[PDB]
Amino acid sequence: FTDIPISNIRRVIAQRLMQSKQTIPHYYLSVDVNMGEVLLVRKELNKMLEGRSKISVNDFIIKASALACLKVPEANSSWLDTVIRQNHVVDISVAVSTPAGLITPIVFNAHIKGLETIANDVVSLATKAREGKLQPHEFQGGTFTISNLGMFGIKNFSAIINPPQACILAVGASEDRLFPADNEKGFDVASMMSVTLSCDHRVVDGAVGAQWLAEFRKYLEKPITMLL
Amino acid sequence: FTDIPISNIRRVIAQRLMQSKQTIPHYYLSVDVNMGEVLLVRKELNKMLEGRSKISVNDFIIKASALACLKVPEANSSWLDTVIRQNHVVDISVAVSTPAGLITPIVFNAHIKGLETIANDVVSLATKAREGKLQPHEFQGGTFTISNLGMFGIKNFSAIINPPQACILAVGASEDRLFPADNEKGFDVASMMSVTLSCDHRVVDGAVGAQWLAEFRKYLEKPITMLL
Amino acid sequence: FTDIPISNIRRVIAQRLMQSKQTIPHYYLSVDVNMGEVLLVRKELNKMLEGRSKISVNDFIIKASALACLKVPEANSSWLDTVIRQNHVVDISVAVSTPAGLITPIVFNAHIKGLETIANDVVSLATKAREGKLQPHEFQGGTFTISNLGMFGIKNFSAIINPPQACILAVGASEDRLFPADNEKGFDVASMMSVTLSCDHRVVDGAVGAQWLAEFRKYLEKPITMLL
Amino acid sequence: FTDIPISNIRRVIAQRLMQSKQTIPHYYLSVDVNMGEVLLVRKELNKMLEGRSKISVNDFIIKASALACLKVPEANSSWLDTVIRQNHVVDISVAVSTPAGLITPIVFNAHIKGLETIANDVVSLATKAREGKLQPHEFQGGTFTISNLGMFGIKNFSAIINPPQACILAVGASEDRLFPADNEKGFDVASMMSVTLSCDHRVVDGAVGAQWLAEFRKYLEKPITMLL
Repeated sequence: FTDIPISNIRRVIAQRLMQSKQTIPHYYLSVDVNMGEVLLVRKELNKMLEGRSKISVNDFIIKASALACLKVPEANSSWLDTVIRQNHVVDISVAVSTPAGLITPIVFNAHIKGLETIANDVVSLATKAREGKLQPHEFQGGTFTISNLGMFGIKNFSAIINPPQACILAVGASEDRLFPADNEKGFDVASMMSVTLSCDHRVVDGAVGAQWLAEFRKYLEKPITMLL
Repeated sequence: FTDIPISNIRRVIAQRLMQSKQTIPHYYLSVDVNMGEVLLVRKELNKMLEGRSKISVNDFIIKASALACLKVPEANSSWLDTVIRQNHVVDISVAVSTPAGLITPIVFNAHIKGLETIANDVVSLATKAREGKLQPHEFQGGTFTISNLGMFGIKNFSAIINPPQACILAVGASEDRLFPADNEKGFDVASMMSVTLSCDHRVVDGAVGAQWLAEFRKYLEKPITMLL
Repeated sequence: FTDIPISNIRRVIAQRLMQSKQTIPHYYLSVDVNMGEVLLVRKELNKMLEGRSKISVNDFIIKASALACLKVPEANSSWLDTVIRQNHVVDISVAVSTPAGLITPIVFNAHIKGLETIANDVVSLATKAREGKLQPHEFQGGTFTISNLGMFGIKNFSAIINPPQACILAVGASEDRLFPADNEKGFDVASMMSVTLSCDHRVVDGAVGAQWLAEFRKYLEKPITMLL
Repeated sequence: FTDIPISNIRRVIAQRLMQSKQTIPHYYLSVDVNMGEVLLVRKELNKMLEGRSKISVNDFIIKASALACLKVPEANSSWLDTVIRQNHVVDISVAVSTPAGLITPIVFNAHIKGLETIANDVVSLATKAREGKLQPHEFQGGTFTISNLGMFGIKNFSAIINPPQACILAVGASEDRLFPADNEKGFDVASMMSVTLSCDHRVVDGAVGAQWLAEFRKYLEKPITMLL
């Protein structure tokens, strides 16, 4: 065997994860979201952009998460052992994997930023994270975390809540699945994505988490409804 | 009601599980593996064995897990609060259910043992576990654990990491599922098995766990690649 | 005529060949191996490798020889005039032709090394031999030797046992041959490769040599059996 | 490794092999024998025997070797450094593999013994050799040796001359091969068996060895000619 010394950064991350799993009673809720309309809308938006920017699926996911957080503010809360702080702004931390570990750059005001602005912010913060130039205020804080591992082929997974937040959305890969249809063949093909929200049961109960996931699924399945 | 006294063995097992769940920040990643090629290869190998031995699906799973651990040594590490011990050998603990409880006989050097050797070792250790003659060195230790409940009809499940290891692979049942295909019928039938890897987030982050699962899936979906 | 002085290296090689042919009672056994499945598996493995490495037929031959040596340890012995040293590990010397003569770089632990590892080791040692950078421990020793001359079109040949080993496998070229089959045409085409094992009759008798060749032929004719 | 002590019997056998390969200038000649008529005659003879005895292909081979030795007495000689002893009787040593090694029970007067008598003698001597009950005169001596390894699948092999004899016939496996014919299909299927005669070049030169092999091939290709 080989003993690799633990860095101070890794020790801090491990201590944060220990604190989260010891003080936050996690419980996980998983749903499936149909992504055909999102893919069509994304293709049309990318065609219209004419190479000025590129809209990714994670941008749609971040926007839908911010809007669902607005609709269900309980998922946008924090437990402080005396009061439940209900944040009125949605600062979406985005999990990014770098050679030094996992870091969470924050897209601030994702509930009011547009898809192009969100995409540009995500690209800029990802480049900063990969280059190791992130400032502490750019990754400390936030009210809701999104960790997307679909690019690695994960069907679904359950993540750890980043304190002091109340939820974290774990995003898996999009795969084509067969579904019943009232057609001659008897079936259709739909590109579905499995998302698992890990909730702090002190703040978000089962009904509230389910309502949040339903709102998120509705927003993704009808992208034009993000205009409302 | 009836009060059943707790044996000392059960107390030790419960204390170990408590220690794992309070000191290891578990997080779970699940994927689906196509098992048709493994079934075909296993049938051919069993036919050429002519009754000298019999290879089970768990032997293929153990071999694939050992090779994936070689490819991604982070899943073959341990957290010792000062250094991360990265084991260079793969000793696969295998969960076996006996009337006295759950025990974990260890197949040593599964990364270099062949399928016949793995199958014979598993059969011998399972018989020893069921008849209660396991020596402490034959079930204490290991670097990676595999718990298979597919024989009981479980679709998938999330296990508890056996300390001080960093991961545990939970294997469910293999079932036939319809999938889209470019044929006249529009679909095909493939036997998939869902596997859920529970990882210690202090050692294995999401990207590393996903990479491990991807290598494991590749090894199982093309068995000839285990020759590499 | 022209008198070319004999180098000391050539004198040493010639003296070793004298010692082998004078003290080792060679006897040779030849078989034919069908290589269609080996070629198919090699093509699939190379396509999976995506250019990271390239697997040659000699890698399959080395792996099969190592596994056959495991199954029949008599071919993995050495005569020491008082005891028969039966080596438990398989170090395969590989005959490499360089402008300075014939050299035998050793692939250690070929019985546990995979095909990709064996291929990489063979490529590295061949490059070192061609550049004249081999260290003495990298070509002195070994338990079993493989000399392949199929690249030069040799149908079959009988090699000289490298002392103090007990056997040497001489591999010829692979050619398409017609064989009877139960089809409409009455025949089929198979790529067959002829190998001649030269054995020390003190250690390996005819039945043992034939058993070794049968095991080697089975391993090559069904590559999936190399996983056992 | 493991050092296996050399038994005195093995030392004697090894010393005999040293003496043979050091004092006898071996040279090897190979031919192919069509065995369709031998198989047909053997089937008819076995059906006539009605279970009283069973005739093997090795019995035909022994009879043909004895008759060929009668026709060409040079292969039935011995070099004694002063005279060439030309034996007028044909005592065929037969190579038998036993757990203790290789032994050579002698069928005396095979040139006058019939196929049934030869088969019974071979069976009895093989049983005695396997049970370790052979007397020294039953395996010491002989004028010509036959070593058959076709049962192990060897295509062909070259054996070591047992001193002080002048030749040894190494018999390989019989396989179906396609050969041109003047029929509609353009080919036929024949079961051909390849034999390699190793000759002492002091006694038997190339032309004499070739004549012996031609006589042997004729005798086997037409069994009715064994009556002459």
